[PDB]
Amino acid sequence: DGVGSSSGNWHCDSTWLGDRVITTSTRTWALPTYNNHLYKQISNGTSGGATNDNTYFGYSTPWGYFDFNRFHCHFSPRDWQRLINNNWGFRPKRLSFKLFNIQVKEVTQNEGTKTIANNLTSTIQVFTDSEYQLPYVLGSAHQGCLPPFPADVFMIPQYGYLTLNNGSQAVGRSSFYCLEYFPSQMLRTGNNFQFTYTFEDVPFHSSYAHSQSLDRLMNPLIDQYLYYLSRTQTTGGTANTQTLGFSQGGPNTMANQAKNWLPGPCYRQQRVSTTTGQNNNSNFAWTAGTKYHLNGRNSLANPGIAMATHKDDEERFFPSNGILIFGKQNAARDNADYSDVMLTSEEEIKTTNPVATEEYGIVADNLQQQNTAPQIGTVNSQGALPGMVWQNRDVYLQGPIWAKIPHTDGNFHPSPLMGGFGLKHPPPQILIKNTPVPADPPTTFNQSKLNSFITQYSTGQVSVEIEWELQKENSKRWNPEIQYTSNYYKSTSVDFAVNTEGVYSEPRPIGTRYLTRNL
Amino acid sequence: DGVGSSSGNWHCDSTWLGDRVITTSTRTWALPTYNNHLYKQISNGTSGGATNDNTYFGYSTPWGYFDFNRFHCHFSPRDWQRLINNNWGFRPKRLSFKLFNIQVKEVTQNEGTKTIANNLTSTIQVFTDSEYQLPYVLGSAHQGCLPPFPADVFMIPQYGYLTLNNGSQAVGRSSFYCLEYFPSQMLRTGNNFQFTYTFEDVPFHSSYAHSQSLDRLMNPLIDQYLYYLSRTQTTGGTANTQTLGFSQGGPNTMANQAKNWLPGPCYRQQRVSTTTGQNNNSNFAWTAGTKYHLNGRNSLANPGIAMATHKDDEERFFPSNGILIFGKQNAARDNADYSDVMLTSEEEIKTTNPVATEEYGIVADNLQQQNTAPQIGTVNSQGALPGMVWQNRDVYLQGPIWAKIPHTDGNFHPSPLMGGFGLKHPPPQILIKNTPVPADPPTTFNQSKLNSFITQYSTGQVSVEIEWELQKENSKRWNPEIQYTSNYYKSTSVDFAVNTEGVYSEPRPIGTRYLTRNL
Amino acid sequence: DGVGSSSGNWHCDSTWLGDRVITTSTRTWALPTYNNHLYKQISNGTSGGATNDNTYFGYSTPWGYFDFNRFHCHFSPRDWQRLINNNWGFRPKRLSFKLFNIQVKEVTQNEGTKTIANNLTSTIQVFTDSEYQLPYVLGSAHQGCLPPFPADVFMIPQYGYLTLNNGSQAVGRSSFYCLEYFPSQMLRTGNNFQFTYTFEDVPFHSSYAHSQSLDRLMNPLIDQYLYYLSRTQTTGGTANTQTLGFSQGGPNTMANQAKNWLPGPCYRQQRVSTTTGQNNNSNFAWTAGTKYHLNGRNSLANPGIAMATHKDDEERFFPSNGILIFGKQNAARDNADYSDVMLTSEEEIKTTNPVATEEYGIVADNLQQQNTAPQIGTVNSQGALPGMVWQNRDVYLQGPIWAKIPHTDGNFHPSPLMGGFGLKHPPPQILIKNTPVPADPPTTFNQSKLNSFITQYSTGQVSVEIEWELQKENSKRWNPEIQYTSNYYKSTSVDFAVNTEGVYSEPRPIGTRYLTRNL
Ligand code: NA
Ligand code: NA
Ligand code: NA
Repeated sequence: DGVGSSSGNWHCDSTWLGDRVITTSTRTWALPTYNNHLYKQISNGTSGGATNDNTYFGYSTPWGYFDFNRFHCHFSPRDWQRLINNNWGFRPKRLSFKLFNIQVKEVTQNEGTKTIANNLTSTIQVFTDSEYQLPYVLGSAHQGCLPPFPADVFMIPQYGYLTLNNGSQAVGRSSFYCLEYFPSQMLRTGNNFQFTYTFEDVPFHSSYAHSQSLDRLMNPLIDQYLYYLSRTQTTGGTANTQTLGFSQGGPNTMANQAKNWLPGPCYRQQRVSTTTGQNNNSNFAWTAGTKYHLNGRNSLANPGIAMATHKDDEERFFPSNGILIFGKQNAARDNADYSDVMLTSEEEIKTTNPVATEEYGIVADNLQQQNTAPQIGTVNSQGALPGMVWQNRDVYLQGPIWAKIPHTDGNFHPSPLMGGFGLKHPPPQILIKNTPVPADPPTTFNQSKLNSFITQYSTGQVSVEIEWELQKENSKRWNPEIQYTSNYYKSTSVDFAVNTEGVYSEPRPIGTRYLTRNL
Repeated sequence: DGVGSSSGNWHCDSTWLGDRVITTSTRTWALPTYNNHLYKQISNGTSGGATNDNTYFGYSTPWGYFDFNRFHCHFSPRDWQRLINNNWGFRPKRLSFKLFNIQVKEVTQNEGTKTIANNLTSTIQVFTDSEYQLPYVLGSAHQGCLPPFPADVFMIPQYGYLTLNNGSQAVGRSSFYCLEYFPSQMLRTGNNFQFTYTFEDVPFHSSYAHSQSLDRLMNPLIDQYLYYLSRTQTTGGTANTQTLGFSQGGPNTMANQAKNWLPGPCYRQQRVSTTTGQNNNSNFAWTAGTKYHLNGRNSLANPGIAMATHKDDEERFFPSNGILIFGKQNAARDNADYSDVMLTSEEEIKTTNPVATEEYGIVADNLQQQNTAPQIGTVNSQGALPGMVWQNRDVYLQGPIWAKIPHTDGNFHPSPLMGGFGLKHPPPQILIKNTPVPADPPTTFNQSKLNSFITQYSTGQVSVEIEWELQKENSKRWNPEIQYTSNYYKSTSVDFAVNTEGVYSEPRPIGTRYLTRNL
Repeated sequence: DGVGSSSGNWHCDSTWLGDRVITTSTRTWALPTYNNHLYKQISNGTSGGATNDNTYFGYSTPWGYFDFNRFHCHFSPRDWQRLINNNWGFRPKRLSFKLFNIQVKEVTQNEGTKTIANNLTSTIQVFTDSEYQLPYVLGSAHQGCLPPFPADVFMIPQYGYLTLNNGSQAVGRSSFYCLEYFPSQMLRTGNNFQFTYTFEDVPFHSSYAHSQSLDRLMNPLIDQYLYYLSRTQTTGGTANTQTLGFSQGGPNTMANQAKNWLPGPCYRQQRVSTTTGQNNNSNFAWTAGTKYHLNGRNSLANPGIAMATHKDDEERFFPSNGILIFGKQNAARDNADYSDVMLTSEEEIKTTNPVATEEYGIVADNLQQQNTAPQIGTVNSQGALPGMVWQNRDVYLQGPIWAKIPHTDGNFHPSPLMGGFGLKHPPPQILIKNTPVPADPPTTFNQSKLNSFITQYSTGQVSVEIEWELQKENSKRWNPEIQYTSNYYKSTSVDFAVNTEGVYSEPRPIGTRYLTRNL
């Protein structure tokens, strides 16, 4: 381990071995000094115009962190295509992480003149929250992950966290965490860091779409032996009185047939069209938003439980806050136009999951008698019911991979709503920080903590290797399947490539459900 | 294996060994040529009067299939009685299936004169969908199962299936399956077929009724140490003002007592009386029906989640679509009269499950203050809640046995709603078909597929043996239990026997819950 | 491997061992940052004046590459002379490549004042395209190879490639390649790199000229026993009528003699004289150029198939685009004068290959009869014919060595037309790049890829050792052979040496065919 010796090589590749695929990606990173080496209490109350739904109390820290919770951090577009076009499923098995070729640079600023040089003896500090003692900030769809394109140099995100709050104030249970309290490895140029991790057992992601629907599992050609109430009143003319008539469900009465299952849970969202002219002329994104109520404040149930984005022929419709939406390259942070973002679609699950913008179904609302007509009620919120079956939200090339399951007494189907794998012991948080280097101190002793430091930052490479287990497709479907494919005809540029300006871009969201499977 | 040698014997019997009972039944079957040896696209759209709730797209195939998913296919009435009167539970363990004494006959039709003869060299084809690659059509309560009566010769059902559809059209994900794509055993008279299967671990069916109710589990003689808000206002006369009074639940206030559990989930159905005069005079079977909404179309939640058919003393009431209904011998397929069908009753579960035609309970609907009286809301749809306990629908001698659990990311309490055992790997589908035998072809070559075949059908016997594990009763109940019993006094015929015409009939539905068990 | 230790020595030499000769050359190189560390889509359509024949779509990359596909990269002039004056042939067997004594320097630019210093902790990245997954850019006669003169420091070429295009647009099949996707070795000053490679079996290059011609292989002294049609009409005066006369080819009728072979294939090029006055006064270089037509665009067949540059006594003539042409030291890039370039000559193959500017031969063009005189057609394009024999283009001291045979279903005599050895698995491409080193990043996190980098470049030495197998000459020719020789009389400077200015130059092209061989 010396100044003149590399401490690691560039490992970027993918190998397919059978029921496994191993991805490996390396990137060059840059880490500045955050918070001026300080920890700062940050808060936001209800003063000014800040609403109560957005209050918070927490801290910003001088630390940065590595994040690769995004599929494109590991799969190239072509690899993603190889995965989704041929496998009914897949899942993470184990990973290796490495930090190397570290270099700490210090910048001198005198008379407009700026010079940067190495500080051969400075160190960075690194450690993993292997015992999950820090607030788990990963799994919240934050920016700062390794770039999709291998040639892009990225900046390391700053670590910050939240605790309990009451307005802009802290409460008795509010917790303060000092990351310097943890043992951490100190590396100088020449030193490297690495660790291994094994994923817990988790189900394969459903990278397939159903080629059958819950309400169409019977034999088209045979009647049931079971009967259903088919008539409640006579029909012979005008002397119509009450009676009781029963019939057997059959090919023409599939909606009446007795069935064994029920569609998945529902939490109805407001519908909105991509054809603005068809929408009400008001600003309802928030006022008509589907939300949950937690201790006084409201949050969008975004994207909320997995529901079909729209029913047959209505591609223009989508749940106001019930789908993942990515931005196109350079889309504005605020009020970006529809043509600057990319809406995803969980259309593939219409097959088992209720459509996100409609009722779950209908229930009786009273007791009918001869003097009281029967009444019905529309169900727009339907929790788990015995016999329900459903699918989870799909995952995307540019979407999240996993999330830490909250440590609670209970929960229900812990599949992270934004999509992905829910893990009790997810990949550990990897914290990194440039060690503060005092600028000359006074010549006579003083109690005060130093606050004058040499200006510096660090850079180096990072590698992440993940082994994935594949669940091969075993279909007897005779006719060809749907497959993700590149466009055929000429185009100004190549999809999933760089610009004349060297800018890489992801033209569209790529899901995972192309192959089909029976129910 | 020769023309003159039987390839199997008649095995029909039952043996009880302790915590096991083995059923064995053989039947004679007949298989015609279906679809003229062809596969046909079948569809039903929204034209004519066909409603959208009944649209579909699928295929009919030239294949038949064996089905024995009906308890009476294995248990004789007496055996069913032996089972339900002495065991708290039971479940399937393993099975053996066999096809033998196969004979293919061809029929010649010339001048009104019809003759049938053997075609000693023809074959039938058989195979099991052991990898569940075909749409699983069993578990939809279709007719065509082996007959309850051993002497009845039955016809084999034709196999057909459904895929996705949009009206009467197919969509991109629609799948087409060719059963000739699968390896299959070909048998001539003299050949036989057989296979073995083992049921996955599954809970014992609850063949018992609770002799206690969820709201009556306390000691009748002792007060709780816990208190409840008992008074909100003074009582001394007319100067009545707000106050706070607390009391301890006790023998006379069992409805107020603190309890540990909640009744099972609810999805309220409209009530209907068997005394037509008490019903509203309108045709509400469908309009007031309890349904679920899936991709644009509605289906009856039939019979839906398990709920008590009626409360105390109301045997005349039942959920419009919340109970299994069987027909009596020869009941019409359409608009059969009440006296021609047999309604089942889940009355035994009033003990833990909400009554199907009433509310789950009551919740607060606002925040009361001195100027605002408290308001309440009736709950008619209640999904899973921590602390709930419930029972499943009972199974019946003439009811279904199992159903394949849909292949989905999630589900909740996968007990098939029509009743029975939910299995991830249920008994495989057994497909059978008579091999097409060309009638003379032209004398000079022609591209076209032959469409002229010898007319023939097949017949033979089929055996199914299933081993069931019994959960013996261990009750300390002092007084006698309720038991299913034959009627004592004279009758025109014998229940569960044949007619003067040789017709077998099942006079009533026979449940499984006679013995009792504490909560 | 340290900052103060050399990681390799200077190996420049040649050793002759018998049927082998091992060349070894080392050079000092310099590598700048290319494309500002970016990948850029580059294109050229049909707008402005750009013709369709020159359209293209591809990418420029931040990578450089090593190239030594030029004989003078390995053989000194004297060594080349030792080779060509004594061997009938030779070929590459194996090679060793090495990168060492690497130094990365960073340049600071403040107030017109420029300073360069070491960046002891920076790295370069290197890797070989050992599986031929990148577009093979070598073998296209590009500049950037190691210099002929060992003392010259050279600049490393930038890597770029082309894919399919339609005008200036890309198409569906267009491919984008990221070199950071490949595993690569990272070296700091002190680290080194190296690899070994073995050439596939390939024929010896024909470093000889034939001392016999295809049409002169018979015995000068003996008649053939075979006859040929020698007369078609009588000769006795004016009563001349048709007849049939046959004769035996002999010493005076060698042009009529029956022969076993045919001259090599032909693709006639337009002739041009070095005496401008003898040329047509028009600009026909392109309009009269010999070309091939591929998907809408035309390319010069340059130099095209191997054909003799000129026939006897016409050294002044040459195919407009059918010979290799090198420039003299400092010849302009555009419109260089005839006296500034050096034309090569494949004159040695007149012996078997058609002359490049004349017909292949003559064929019948009709069916002659007594009323129809026979007609003939001149053949200017003649593809492979049974019995043909030919020679390939010679190779030159300053010419290319090998080319990768295109991966296609078929091909014919895959000897690269520009000259050299055609290999299915040629020496791998060696890619190199300076790793980007971020200049200080912002102090608060930002999504954007860094675009501010420290200015730097690298330098070091490179070694290439190749082992060549020689095919010794075994001639019984009595009289001396032609040999390449230095001029005898006084001259201003020494051929193949430096200037008074220190500039090395190659005064002339040196072929390989001096010794002779019978057919
Ligand atoms: Na694409
Ligand atoms: Na009876
Ligand atoms: Na010379």
